Amino acid sequence: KDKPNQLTMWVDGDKQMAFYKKITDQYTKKTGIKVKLVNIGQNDQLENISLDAPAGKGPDIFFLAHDNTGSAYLQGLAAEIKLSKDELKGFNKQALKAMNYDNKQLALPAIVETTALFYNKKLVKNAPQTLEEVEANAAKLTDSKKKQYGMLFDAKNFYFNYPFLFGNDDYIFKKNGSEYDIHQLGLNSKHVVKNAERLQKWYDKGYLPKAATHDVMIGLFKEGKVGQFVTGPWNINEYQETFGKDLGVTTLPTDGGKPMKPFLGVRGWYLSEYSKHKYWAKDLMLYITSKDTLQKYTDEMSEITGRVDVKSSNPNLKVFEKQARHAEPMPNIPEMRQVWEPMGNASIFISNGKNPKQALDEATNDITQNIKILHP
Repeated sequence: KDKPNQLTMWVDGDKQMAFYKKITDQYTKKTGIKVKLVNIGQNDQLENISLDAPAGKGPDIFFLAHDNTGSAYLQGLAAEIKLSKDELKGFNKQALKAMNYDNKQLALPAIVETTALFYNKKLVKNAPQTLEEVEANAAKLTDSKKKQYGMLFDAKNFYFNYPFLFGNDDYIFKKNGSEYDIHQLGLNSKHVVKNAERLQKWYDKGYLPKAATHDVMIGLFKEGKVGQFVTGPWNINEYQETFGKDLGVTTLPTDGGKPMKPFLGVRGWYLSEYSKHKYWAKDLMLYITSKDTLQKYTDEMSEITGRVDVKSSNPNLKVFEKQARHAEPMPNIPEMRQVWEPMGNASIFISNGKNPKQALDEATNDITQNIKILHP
């Protein structure tokens, strides 16, 4: 626990690098440890650290999307972070799980992301509480003529249709706590099929258009033609600009049970196994993931963070803060990469009238087969 002269961190982008410079300048004034910052996109940090780490010219702490947690660990790049309860206090419990593999905490969440339900108050006056209300608004507002839709979401994309397909008991890979069994898939369970048949019914009834893509849906919502729209927080400022006080945002509704859980995507800091100063590297991660820091972060970037004690002053983003506390992390294991395309294909097929059970069965067999190939 004897201080180094410098700690190096890899930051994702010029915007964030400017933000963390300010933050780390203060870290230096407090500890007297200089901090070198290096701008390296998160889509390139694993591959780079894979090379630079062994050469001794790697970072102490680096930044990745949580989907990579398993790979970073299996490769011997990401080191376990031992934390106290007081250190964990304040963090989103689920974001932490998203960064927990092989029963080890491997990162601290900085940014979180989920969808939520936007609504145009000129068409839907009250925030829908149940999926039945959402459907009911669909039945009322959807009209061939006006090119108006009661509800929308990119149902061909598994990322967006997940909460509509999977409730509490359902799963992608069977969970044994915070770990996943890769040989036990739940994509074609009685209940997912049943929900998939419901999805098919919405297409049949004209609620979801087969021709539109997520980008088209964004455009239609902005034209004031869409009552309700499940999507991410990415275009929030342009919806505010367009709708002002007529922009409603609420968490996803209940679906016959607990509130629906969308996927949770987390990005945060990992500790290099090749750090020669793990103790202080951690001291730095903790400083940069503090209430004080991430609060300044949310204010200045308009993104939801990995802390439940950080609060956006934007009431629309406050809804996403809540949503982020009731969400399911995208499985953080290498094998998950094999699920996206087949389920996507399944979804496309359902949209086109294919028997949903067959579609989910096909996807399941294909995922099983593909995992056996790329993950012997």
